[PDB]
Formats: sequence, C-alpha cells, structure tokens
Amino acid sequence: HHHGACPSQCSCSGTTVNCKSKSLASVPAGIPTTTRVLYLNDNQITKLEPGVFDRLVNLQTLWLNNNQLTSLPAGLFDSLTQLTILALDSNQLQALPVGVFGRLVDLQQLYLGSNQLSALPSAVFDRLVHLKELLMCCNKLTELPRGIERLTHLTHLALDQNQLKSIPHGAFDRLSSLTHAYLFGNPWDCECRDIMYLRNWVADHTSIVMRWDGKAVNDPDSAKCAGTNTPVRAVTEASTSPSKCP
Ligand SMILES: [Cl-]
Repeated sequence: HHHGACPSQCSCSGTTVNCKSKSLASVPAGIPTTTRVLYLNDNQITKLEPGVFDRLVNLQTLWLNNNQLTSLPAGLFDSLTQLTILALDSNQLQALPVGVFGRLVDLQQLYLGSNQLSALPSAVFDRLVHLKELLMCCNKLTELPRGIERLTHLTHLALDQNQLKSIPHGAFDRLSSLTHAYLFGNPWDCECRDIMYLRNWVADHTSIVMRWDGKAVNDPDSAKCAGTNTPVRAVTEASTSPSKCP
C-alpha cells in the first residue's frame, strides 16, 4: 500500500474494511470516511461508543452480528443515511433506543435475530419505507411489533422462535410482497378466537410460510398450536372461544 487507510487487525480492499473474526474487543480506530462495507462481525465487542460511526457517512453495509452487544447508544446510526444492510443478529440486545433506525431511510435489510428483545419502541420501524427484509427470530417477543403492519415492501419477515401467541387482526394484509414468512417455534394460542386471523392468513398463503434448516423450507404446517403438532391453519372456528384470550 503506497498509502495507509486500513486499521490494525483488519484487511481492506477498495471501499471495504474487513475486521471479521479478528478477536476484537472494540471497534478499531481510523476506519476511513469513504468506507462503503464494514465487517465487524464474529468478534467479542461488548459496547459501541456513542458517535463511533458518525464519520462513516458512505456506509452501505454494516455487519455487527455475532458480538456481545447488550445495548446501542442513542443516535448510533444517525449519520448512516446511505445504509442498506444492517446486521445486529446474534448479540445480547435487550432493548433498542427510541429513534435508533430513524435516519436509515434507505435501509433494505435489517437483521435482529438471536437477541434478547422483548418489546420495542412503537415507532421503531416507521421511517424504514424501503425495507425488504426484517429478520427477528429467536428473541423474547410476546406481541407483534407495532409498525411491521406498515412495511409494505417486505419480501422476508422472520418471527420464528419467539413467544408470540397470536397476530392482531389484519396485521399482514398490507404485506402483499411477502415471499418468505417464518412463524414456527411460537406458542400460538389456538384456544382464543383471535387465532382465526392467523389461521386464515396461513391457509390463504401456504406457499410462503417457511421453516429454516440452513435454507428456507416451505411448510405451512410449521406454525403449530402450543404444545401440539396441530397446525394453526387447521384450527376450526368451533374449537375456539371468544374468552380464552390472555
Ligand atoms: Cl432471524
């Protein structure tokens, strides 16, 4: 290199900075402002300093997955207006701050799977008008996050392996571009008449309901009534009650 630009412990080509799997405990200093792709995944990063990405206005892809993050500072991504892919999966995130994605108006893919999220700010997805993939398996969600119902460009939505018991009426009706919907691994409450929306939705969308074995597997029987092998799509009206709702 007839000129510097690559942090210690990373490898760089073009506008890519690759610090993946480098045994890092923190974000390296001196990442160039011209960087478009930043790999910080598969490290031991436990916190991100407020402002650490403020300079990186040209970032299109940011991989922070497979670290040890438990929270994000407010405003962390506010500079990243060009960002189209953000991966935060396989961390220990217990909350998201208000407005954390508010400036990411060009975002297309958001990975939040394998964290400890139990609830989310109500407007957390509201500015993500172009979003195509929202992957949130393997958290602690007990209700469908408000806002997903308005993400009309979604092709991929993963909600599997949470603690969801039902889907609010009509919640998926605007999501007419879905090709992959992951719903398995939730304790769907088939006692409650509220399940009939999900029952009918799966019945009407059997080709897009998926499970995951390393790749997508079409299986509309994979959304099951809690504790049983009974598919939610097979639930009868007669078997539900307008008052076993939790
Ligand atoms: Cl996921």
